[PDB]
Amino acid sequence: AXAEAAEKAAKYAAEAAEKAAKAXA
Amino acid sequence: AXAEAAEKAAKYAAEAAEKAAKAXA
Amino acid sequence: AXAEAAEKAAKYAAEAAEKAAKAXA
Amino acid sequence: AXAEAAEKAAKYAAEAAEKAAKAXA
Amino acid sequence: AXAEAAEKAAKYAAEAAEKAAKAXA
Amino acid sequence: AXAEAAEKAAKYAAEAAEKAAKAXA
Amino acid sequence: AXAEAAEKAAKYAAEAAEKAAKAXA
Amino acid sequence: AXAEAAEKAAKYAAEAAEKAAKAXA
Ligand SMILES: CCCCCCCCCCCCO[C@@H]1O[C@H](CO)[C@@H](O[C@H]2O[C@H](CO)[C@@H](O)[C@H](O)[C@H]2O)[C@H](O)[C@H]1O
Ligand SMILES: CCCCCCCCCCCCO[C@@H]1O[C@H](CO)[C@@H](O[C@H]2O[C@H](CO)[C@@H](O)[C@H](O)[C@H]2O)[C@H](O)[C@H]1O
Repeated sequence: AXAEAAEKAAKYAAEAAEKAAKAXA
Repeated sequence: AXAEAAEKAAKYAAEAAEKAAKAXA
Repeated sequence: AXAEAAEKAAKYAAEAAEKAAKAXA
Repeated sequence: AXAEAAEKAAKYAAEAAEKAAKAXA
Repeated sequence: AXAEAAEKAAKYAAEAAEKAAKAXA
Repeated sequence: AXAEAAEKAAKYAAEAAEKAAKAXA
Repeated sequence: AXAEAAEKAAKYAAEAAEKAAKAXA
Repeated sequence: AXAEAAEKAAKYAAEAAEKAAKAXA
């Protein structure tokens, strides 16, 4: 359960960062 | 470069959490 | 959409923090 | 106090994000 | 500079977890 | 176990950030 | 101590935002 | 405006944290 929650958190962050990266591309 | 670094780090963390979730199962 | 995703993330975090706070209550 | 502060911080972030999501309509 | 700041945050998190671990010991 | 796992993960993150700080220099 | 740590994080955030704002100026 | 708004919010957060640090002392 803790691992799954961490994964969800990390995926949220990765998606947010990807949006920013695309805006700078 | 900031956004790319965040994205890479976050993806790594997501993969590590996913692997832990699978191992814990 | 970015604000909506942030709201969902923050609610998830709040739910997890509240469960931890209730365990300590 | 740590868990209660975390819960308050997450709730503040959720309220801030919700207000932004409504404004951005 | 970003790596230095990230390192301090991670060290902070490590010490916070250590304090909890010691209380649980 | 939850505190110990968090401590271990944070130390790993700290080491990774340190390595990046050194590499960037 | 937690307030002090939070203050350092907030100051870091402020300076990072200032960096971006100056570049956009 | 986005960077400027983030800078203002972070400064507000830093001031709030500083006040808490001084009060806790
Ligand atoms: C309310 C929480 C708000 C957290 C906000 C985000 C993080 C802010 C970090 C502020 C600066 C932290 O400053 C950092 O503190 C940690 C914990 O004492 C110290 O780290 C200390 O513990 C770590 C972990 O065992 C050791 O690896 C290290 O050798 C030791 O000095 C760092 O040397 C210091 O640079
Ligand atoms: C890759 C990003 C990772 C971020 C991780 C989470 C935050 C970690 C914070 C680590 C410690 C930061 O250390 C903090 O740095 C900021 C930015 O230079 C400094 O703050 C500086 O800018 C602020 C904002 O204008 C001024 O109010 C302050 O007078 C000035 O000193 C703080 O005096 C220092 O205590």
